Amino acid sequence: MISKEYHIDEEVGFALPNPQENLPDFYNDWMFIAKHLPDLIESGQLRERVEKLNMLSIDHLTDHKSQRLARLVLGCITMAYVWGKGHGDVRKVLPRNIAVPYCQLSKKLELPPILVYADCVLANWKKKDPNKPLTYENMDVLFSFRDGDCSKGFFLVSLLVEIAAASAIKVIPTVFKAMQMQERDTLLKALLEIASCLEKALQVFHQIHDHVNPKAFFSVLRIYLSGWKGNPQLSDGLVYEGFWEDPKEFAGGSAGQSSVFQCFDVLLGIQQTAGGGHAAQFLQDMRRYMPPAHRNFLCSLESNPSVREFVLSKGDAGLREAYDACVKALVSLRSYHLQIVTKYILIPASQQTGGTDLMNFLKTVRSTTEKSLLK
Ligand code: HEM
Ligand SMILES: CC(=O)NCCSc1nonc1/C(=N/O)N[C@H]1Cc2ccc(F)cc21
Repeated sequence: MISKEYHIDEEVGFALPNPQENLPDFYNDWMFIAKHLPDLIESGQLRERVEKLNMLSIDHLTDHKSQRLARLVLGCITMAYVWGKGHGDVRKVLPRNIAVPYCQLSKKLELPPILVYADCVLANWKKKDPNKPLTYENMDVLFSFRDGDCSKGFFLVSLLVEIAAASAIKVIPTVFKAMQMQERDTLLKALLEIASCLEKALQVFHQIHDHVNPKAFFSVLRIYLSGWKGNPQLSDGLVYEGFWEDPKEFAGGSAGQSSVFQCFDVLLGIQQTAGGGHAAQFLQDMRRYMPPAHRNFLCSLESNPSVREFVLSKGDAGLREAYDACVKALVSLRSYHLQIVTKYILIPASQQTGGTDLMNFLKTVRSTTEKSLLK
């Protein structure tokens, strides 16, 4: 079993299990704004209401779940304040009374002061009925931006792919213990289970089409998840007033900030973060947007002996085929992901070189996965 320090749940994996919905009464002013972003943004009163906040201390966020909720709350409020109605008028300064506590909490959790995948997917959910299982119909998100923004479909399908992958993650200690104890049969079984689970994760991905509309994502939801690293709208980044004097750059939310695909890249010896290209650079930089416990886990998998080199050294077709099934499952996820990028970015953008450059980046990562096949 995985060590408690890494914050990996048996059921939900890298997701925060049963995350908090309500903060203490102390932070009701934060909560009212974040719960009513659709109306507040539409009516153009969000920014005024953010500006008229008092600075609330982060000391009354006592445990990890409450601190994670606060990040999600302040994260969503921050994106609403920056992007406004999502029509091009941007705020270049985040006000003192929200920026300071958001930055203090962010330093405490070792995350950047911007909404990340870990906020808006991994901590942004609940069960409708606690006695029923983790399915779309029994689940809801905690926070959305605009009416018709498809954020429930968008965040929960990502979460459900994330949860599907958790079943493979709990096998990882079996993989390594089987290698050191020279348990061939155990290792093969473990690889066939990981492949099975990553194949299941692809079928969960199919649900995106049912619950997320292309126009709604591209025209609205993508605007609010946008960051301010290399963004012409905020050339120099965002001024976090009273915490830093100069404006800081931070990347927007992405499932590239997921620890799932990186975890199995590392496990399988798919050297994605090697080579020194844009792919490698991006994927390593994205680890800074993961929770510290999760990047520590990825660091620990890299420190372990190579599964790839173990399977190559044995002259064992069954193990090679079980290993290739895991790699091929990752290739399939990435192949399917490209089709989603086509539907959800490329076509809406055309209806409105970067598009070619984007697809070639993703194809490079997939090509590096494909190259790790043994036969
Ligand atoms: C509306 C649907 C989606 C769109 C339009 C989309 C788009 C993109 C884009 C443009 C990138 C390149 C990185 C960047 O520009 O920051 C990317 C990377 C990535 N995406 Fe998505 N994505 C979607 C859904 C998902 C989902 C649900 C997952 C799985 C949870 C996922 C997994 C990944 C991963 C792991 C990367 C990093 C590159 C890699 O490892 O292949 N994406 N995505
Ligand atoms: C918002 C923006 O422009 N980000 C930089 C470009 S990457 C991107 N865009 O939009 N979606 C992206 C995605 N990249 O893996 N997966 C989707 C799935 C998901 C969950 C949370 C999130 F916050 C994003 C996503």
